[PDB]
Amino acid sequence: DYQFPLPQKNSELWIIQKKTLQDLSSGKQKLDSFQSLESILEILRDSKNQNDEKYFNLKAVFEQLDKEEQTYFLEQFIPKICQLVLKIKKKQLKNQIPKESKIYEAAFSREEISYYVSCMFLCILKDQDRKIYKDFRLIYLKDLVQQINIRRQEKIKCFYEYLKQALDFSEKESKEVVIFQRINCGQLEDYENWVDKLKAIKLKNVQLTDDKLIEDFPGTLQVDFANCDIGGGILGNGLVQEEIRFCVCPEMLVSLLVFDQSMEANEVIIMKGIKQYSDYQGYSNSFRFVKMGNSKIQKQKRTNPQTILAIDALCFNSSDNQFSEVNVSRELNKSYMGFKQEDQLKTISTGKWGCGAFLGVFDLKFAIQWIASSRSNKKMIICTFQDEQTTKQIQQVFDLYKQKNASIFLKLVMDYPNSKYMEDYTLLEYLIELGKEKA
Ligand SMILES: O=C(O)CCN1C(=O)/C(=C2/C(=O)N(Cc3c(Cl)cccc3Cl)c3ccc(Cl)cc32)SC1=S
Repeated sequence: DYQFPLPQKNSELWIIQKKTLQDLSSGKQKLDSFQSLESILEILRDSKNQNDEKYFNLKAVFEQLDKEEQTYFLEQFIPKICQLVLKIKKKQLKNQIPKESKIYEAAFSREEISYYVSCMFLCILKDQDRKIYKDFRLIYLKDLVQQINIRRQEKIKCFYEYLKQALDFSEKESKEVVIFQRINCGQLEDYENWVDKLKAIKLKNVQLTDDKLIEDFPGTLQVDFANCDIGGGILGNGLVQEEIRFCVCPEMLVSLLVFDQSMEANEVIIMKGIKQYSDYQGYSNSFRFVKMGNSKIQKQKRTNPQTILAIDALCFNSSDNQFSEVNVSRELNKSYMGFKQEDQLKTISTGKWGCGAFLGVFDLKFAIQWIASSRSNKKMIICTFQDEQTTKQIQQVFDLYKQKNASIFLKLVMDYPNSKYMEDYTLLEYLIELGKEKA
């Protein structure tokens, strides 16, 4: 049972750190410049050396602030977050791999979570014996590629926005519980086993949306298209679906602190009580932090906690056969083991799961999720992210196969690769051709 070392674990260094924290917390030490901050950090990281690039991205965010907020940042914000670190009572966090069919759950107060994100902000979360860190140091660090520095800078804005809001927490809000769950789901079923089990199952409802994002659907089981290492490149260069979600909902960062080990094929992660703190536009290189507004919808995102299912798709290469009975049954397991969780959340909010850098064919990832949600006895919302052609296709397929038998459906899908249509039909087109052929 692995335990992630909090700063106090190293009492030697903790002496120095603590000294410096209350030093700033009190107003004893006052920061006049960003240069001052940098030496603060170098101390807290216990680092001999020091060049300017180490904090190039942090600096860049700092300098985009107005003179008033730069003042605020150095005189008020940093000291206040040092105080949050000082409120920490734990010296390590537990990373347990649940036994078969059991759950490792870890719960925190909303404020406690802010204490830990503060540690990440001040680059003091590391396991020296493993030479593993879990804070913002790479993000702060200058990269050779400007786009990458922008992504880092943008992530920094999100975490800062979040931190500012964590300081203004009402007594009530700071006590609310956030919950992380590593869930072992037991025996993996194989292809034949699946085909059998689905004979009893009918395809359930699916809704398409061109222009909405997953988090626009509060009160659903919201999917994070996760890496097997939860968080993916959140602490580095990553800025696609999973990392973006961590960016706008930074409480998720703590999952990094308890779920060190890769998810196993029969594992899923659930995060409850997660609120959204930033808005954004774009994706990857175009991703930009956008301060959250005042509208009805914005107030809700900020104040209404959501529940999130993190499941990791297979990472394919270009030669892999995604339609193999082994690969399919694997994705059926993962999604269904995930979707069947939180049975009071009867709608799954999902989308192009594993179809980006993971090279998944979306037509098939759709079919698998539909089968999984159906078996789960849940409705599904699919976000196609402005893919007009796919939207049209999936709609048609839904109209042809809703309420139809899921086992017949699966077999239909599994024959595509062999079928005649394999050459100049996509999977969805092939399904349409066979759905229209019935007349
Ligand atoms: O498995 C994955 O990490 C990626 C799944 N995937 C997306 O999430 C895609 C997005 C996308 O094209 N876009 C751009 C986009 C936006 Cl911002 C708004 C409306 C439509 C689109 Cl396409 C995304 C924007 C936000 C989020 Cl969270 C995801 C996407 S494309 C794709 S494949």
